[PDB]
Amino acid sequence: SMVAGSKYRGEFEERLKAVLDDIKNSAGQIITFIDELHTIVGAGAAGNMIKPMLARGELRLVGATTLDEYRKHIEKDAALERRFQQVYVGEPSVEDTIGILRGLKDRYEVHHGV
Amino acid sequence: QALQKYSTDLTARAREGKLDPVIGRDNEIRRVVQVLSRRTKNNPVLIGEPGVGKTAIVEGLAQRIVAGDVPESLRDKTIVALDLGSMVRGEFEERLKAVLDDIKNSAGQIITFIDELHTIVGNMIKPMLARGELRLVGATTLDEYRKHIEKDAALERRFQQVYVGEPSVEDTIGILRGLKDRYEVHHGVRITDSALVAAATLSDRYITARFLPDKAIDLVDEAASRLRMEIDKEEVGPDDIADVVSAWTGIPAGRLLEGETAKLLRMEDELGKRVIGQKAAVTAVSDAVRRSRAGVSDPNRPTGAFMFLGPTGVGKTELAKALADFLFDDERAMVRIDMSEYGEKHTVARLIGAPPGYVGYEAGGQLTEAVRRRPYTVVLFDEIEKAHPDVFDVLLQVLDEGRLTDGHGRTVDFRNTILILTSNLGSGGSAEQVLAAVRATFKPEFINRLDDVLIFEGLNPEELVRIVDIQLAQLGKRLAQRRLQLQVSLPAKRWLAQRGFDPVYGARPLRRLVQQAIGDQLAKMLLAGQVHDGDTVPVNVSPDADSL
Amino acid sequence: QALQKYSTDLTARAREGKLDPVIGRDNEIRRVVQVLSRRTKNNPVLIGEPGVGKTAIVEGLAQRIVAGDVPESLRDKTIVALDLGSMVAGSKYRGEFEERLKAVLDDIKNSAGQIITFIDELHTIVGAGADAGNMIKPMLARGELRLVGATTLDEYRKHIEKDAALERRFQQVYVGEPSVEDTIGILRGLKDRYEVHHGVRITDSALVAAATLSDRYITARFLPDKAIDLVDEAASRLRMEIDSRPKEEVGPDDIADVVSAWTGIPAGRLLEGETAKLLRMEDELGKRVIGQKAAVTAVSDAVRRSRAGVSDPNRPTGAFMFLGPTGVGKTELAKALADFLFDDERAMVRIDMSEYGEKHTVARLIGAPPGYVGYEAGGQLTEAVRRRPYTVVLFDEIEKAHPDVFDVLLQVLDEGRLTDGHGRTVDFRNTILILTSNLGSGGSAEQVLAAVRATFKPEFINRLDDVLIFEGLNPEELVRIVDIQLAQLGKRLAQRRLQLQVSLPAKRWLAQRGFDPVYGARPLRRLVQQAIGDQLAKMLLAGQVHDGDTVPVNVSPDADSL
Ligand SMILES: Nc1ncnc2c1ncn2[C@@H]1O[C@H](COP(=O)(O)OP(=O)(O)OP(O)(O)=S)[C@@H](O)[C@H]1O
Ligand SMILES: Nc1ncnc2c1ncn2[C@@H]1O[C@H](COP(=O)(O)OP(=O)(O)OP(O)(O)=S)[C@@H](O)[C@H]1O
Ligand SMILES: Nc1ncnc2c1ncn2[C@@H]1O[C@H](COP(=O)(O)OP(=O)(O)O)[C@@H](O)[C@H]1O
Ligand SMILES: Nc1ncnc2c1ncn2[C@@H]1O[C@H](COP(=O)(O)OP(=O)(O)O)[C@@H](O)[C@H]1O
Repeated sequence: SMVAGSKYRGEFEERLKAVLDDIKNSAGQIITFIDELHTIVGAGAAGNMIKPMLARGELRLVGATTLDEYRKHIEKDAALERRFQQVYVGEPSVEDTIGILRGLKDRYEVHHGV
Repeated sequence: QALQKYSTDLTARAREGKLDPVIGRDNEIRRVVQVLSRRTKNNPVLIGEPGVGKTAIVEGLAQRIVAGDVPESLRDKTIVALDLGSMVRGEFEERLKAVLDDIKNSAGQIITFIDELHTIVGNMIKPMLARGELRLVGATTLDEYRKHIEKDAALERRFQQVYVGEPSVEDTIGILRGLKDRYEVHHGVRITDSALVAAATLSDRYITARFLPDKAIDLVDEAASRLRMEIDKEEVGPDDIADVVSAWTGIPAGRLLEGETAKLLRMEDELGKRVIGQKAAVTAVSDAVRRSRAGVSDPNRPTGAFMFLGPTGVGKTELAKALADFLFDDERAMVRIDMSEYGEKHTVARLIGAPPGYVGYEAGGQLTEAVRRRPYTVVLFDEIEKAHPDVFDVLLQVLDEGRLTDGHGRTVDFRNTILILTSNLGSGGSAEQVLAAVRATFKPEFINRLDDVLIFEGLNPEELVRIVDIQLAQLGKRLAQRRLQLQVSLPAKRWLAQRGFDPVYGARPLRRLVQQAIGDQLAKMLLAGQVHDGDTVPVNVSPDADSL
Repeated sequence: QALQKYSTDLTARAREGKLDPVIGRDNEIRRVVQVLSRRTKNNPVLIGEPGVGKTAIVEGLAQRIVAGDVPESLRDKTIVALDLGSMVAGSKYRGEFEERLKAVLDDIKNSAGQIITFIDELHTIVGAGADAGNMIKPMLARGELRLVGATTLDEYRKHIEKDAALERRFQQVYVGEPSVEDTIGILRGLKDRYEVHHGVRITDSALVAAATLSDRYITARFLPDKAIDLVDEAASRLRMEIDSRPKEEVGPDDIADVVSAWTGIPAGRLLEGETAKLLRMEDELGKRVIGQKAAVTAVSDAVRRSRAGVSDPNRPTGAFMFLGPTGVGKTELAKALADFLFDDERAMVRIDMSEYGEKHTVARLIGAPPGYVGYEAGGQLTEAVRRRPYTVVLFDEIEKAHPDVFDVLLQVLDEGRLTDGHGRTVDFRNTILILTSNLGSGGSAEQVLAAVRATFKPEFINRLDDVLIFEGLNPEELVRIVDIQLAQLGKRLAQRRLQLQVSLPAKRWLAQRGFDPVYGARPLRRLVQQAIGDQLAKMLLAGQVHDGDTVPVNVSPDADSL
């Protein structure tokens, strides 16, 4: 919805500048979170006007992407990886899945009345 | 002032101290220096496996440069590594144009270092490299050299190959004891000095995927790492290393030490755990194989060349499988060749190979091809007694020198294998008629070169039930998906033992008989009804069959 | 403005002196000029083996143009060196390289005819298609661009000659490699850039030594270049020695040192220390082989003559065949020589002759012709001698191979030549050939010679040197080979501190036993094993004998006991 309507030759640039400066106003409070942060590689005509802001550490920018996709869009440019810290996530096992399902089998009962 | 925005540095980062020590391997540095201080071919490439220390070598050259040991010809220089992840189209090439033009406009001491150049090699660097305004310290793998830089290059004629080999355990321990102070800022413990040598000599033996200098870092750097969870006992040791090495290799922590007396005197009823009875043969073979681990005989001979014969279906092959998986840690380490078709001279060469250009050549010889790979196998010779009298000439120089040449021209090493000449002649007489038949059918010179010629014997009905119980346990492992057991009766066991003897084949029909009745009958049971999960399923003997 | 971000300028690079003094090769420059100064289709191509001076010709032409030494219609032509790789780098679209090349072609043809072109390695001109390297075929056969080229004789007919409409517009200028005297002249001309790149001095004697040596021993490269590597490497090594490390010039000994260290050959001029060992060579070799004094002398004189500088330089260093009774020491002498010459036992290339009873089995040491099963592999012997061209070759027991295998090495002997499937020749010019036999086996010096003359043909005996007859084993010195075997067993018993105290009557009995007069000293090894090693392993595994036990032996009349 940031690039939804923007066609007057500077609109998306100034819009992203404004929202980023809004992020930088309140320091520490707001933890940004972009899902599928590989999409910001292009999306301009972002990605390059967020790097200098990230060189200040003010924004937190927790993210999430798939492993194979990380080394296709993000790991094309090395100036991005210098400010990224990968935390691998493993899939749960059978016992953990049984526990999770035991914890979740109360919402489907109120959804479907059985 | 144009590339720092996009690349790293190993010269300015050397004045800071972020580099680790450079201890050891001082010949390769001088070789690289004298190769780079040339007029032609003045750019070396380091050729070695991964994790051997190429980056260590180049950063050590940089660390020597920063203090000043090189001649003035390459003094007051600076070196930079190339970040290959920055390129990998349209970017692998445009960024390459940009960086090469940056180096051109640097015009001097910007000596580079490309890691894994076998991925970059392709020709746009040749018109700039032949002009001589940049140097290229390379690093890659030998096998990727013969593939890319020998064909895809067209520039191989201006690359020197500086060879880097993995260090030994002694200088590995040296590097380890050199890099122990920096392990007080990331982890804080009192690292012991015996831990380092233990980790080195242990990683060397069993770990195979990695190589020495870096392989000793997935060690104790792991032991000092996984001793951190106990702050939410400050001395690491050989136990705190073995506990992770065993969990790594999946082998239980029993063989952590004593690989010369344990697993050698332990050659006992643990063999009998696999083969039931035949204690005389077990002891004879164990003594013969442990005699060869002394070091008094000539090193060019098989580890054990004994044979044995008698009746079939008693455990001849089973003793072989047990010896194989005990002595070589693998059950599928046998080469069972069948000497029943080698009854002609035009079929003798089928096990050695054929010359380069005739029918069976790429298939290789039937004997040597299985030994070129995994030279730690036992080689069974089924039905040797009826082989044509020309394979004996081959196995003569086999058990005379641990050498043999296949059709390709290669030379195979036999001096650490175990030969077995299974035969079935006789089997009726107690001890003497089989010896007479041996002396009549075999060349008495060959048997003199052979080791013990021990004989097998029949099986006792009391211990025969143990094998039936082994098969019943094998089956019981399978019907656990329904959580069933078997309440087995002694008349049933003895009935199975009598109906699976057939003294012309031995214990061959057990795998079929025990399977058929029990499995299929109880499967029909579970399918129809009258049995559910957790049942006991008692089994007894009907007048003829064994009802459940 | 296009042919300046995609092109260098060789002419303007020659004015700065940033080129090399091309020496000689006048016919090639003359033909390049007279082909470059015609009316239509004036495109020359410099063909030749790799490293024979193809680019140096163009550099010399550039220097000649700068100096004003060309015909009248070649003044101030500013030859330009394109790089077609920097135009196909960034282009992932429809019609990008087409524009990038059309701009250059238009800027060439816009000026007058003084933009003489130079595309090095023009076998890369057929790519970038998808109609590429094909837009210039109109301007080629019209004398619009000159296009001086250069490519390898092998890469020519692999990439270009499949485009017979494109190779019609090129005139092939063949460039062959020079001779030794021409290389000496080139080096004399070039012995000024290295003397200033390194702070050392170089001698004409060293230059001549390099030019002469690199032609005889480095037999897989060509010779304007294989001789400058030696000079450069020797200068670099001597500089690294002279400076920064705790006769100030390179001479004719450092070049030989480089040629010896690299490619592993004792070529040189017999420095000190080797001569001592070569004088004390027969007496030393006689320590591992006892007797045969009439056959050690010939083998030793062969190597002494070879490394003394007096031998036919294009022929093997020795082709001895020695035969005689069984178990006398033929292969043992062969192995002793291989050990004394290389300090290693596996260095020799031993092939048997019991597996070659059949005619078709010769393809193992030759190879296979094109279009057959094993063809990229090659031949066993050829590959084994391509690398390590200094070993000795043992043709063990060459009597069983039937008379068709002899004809193969009939020209290995007397020339040192052998070809494989790929048609490449390998030279056995500095390897000692040795082939044993057992023909005769009982006769005198006139009965076994008849057997040789009957089993071989006159064109085969004529190739090889002295036919040595090994003499029998003299009942006296038999104790010494027993001492040899005992010392070998003792050296084997080194991982422990074990010693031995073998008695004189025990030695006498061990020598008398296992010495069958028809089988020489064959059973002695097995006899020593049976009578020592089994009992020692028993007494070492059953306790009661630990390490350091210098235990003796006795006669024990029937069988040798502890
Ligand atoms: N006539 C000559 N005068 C002086 N130096 C020469 C002469 N011919 C060759 N050289 C030198 O010998 C070496 C041979 O290099 P080049 O001939 O340039 O390689 P090349 O001929 O391009 O072969 P390739 O296959 O392209 S590497 C260079 O150092 C040349 O300077
Ligand atoms: N003069 C000798 N000096 C030392 N060892 C000798 C001598 N003659 C024979 N031997 C030993 O005899 C054994 C076999 O010698 P070989 O050279 O293999 O026999 P051979 O000369 O090849 O004869 P054949 O016909 O080929 S079996 C080795 O253990 C040698 O050490
Ligand atoms: N002589 C040495 N001195 C200090 N560290 C060494 C030495 N040899 C090896 N190492 C260590 O071993 C590791 C090997 O890693 P590296 O050389 O990057 O792998 P690669 O062989 O793929 O370049 C390095 O982290 C280095 O610290
Ligand atoms: N002593 C024994 N210990 C364990 N299993 C045995 C024994 N004797 C026979 N068997 C079983 O009986 C079968 C006999 O088959 P096999 O070993 O091929 O016979 P042979 O060795 O005579 O060729 C094997 O599957 C084996 O599991």
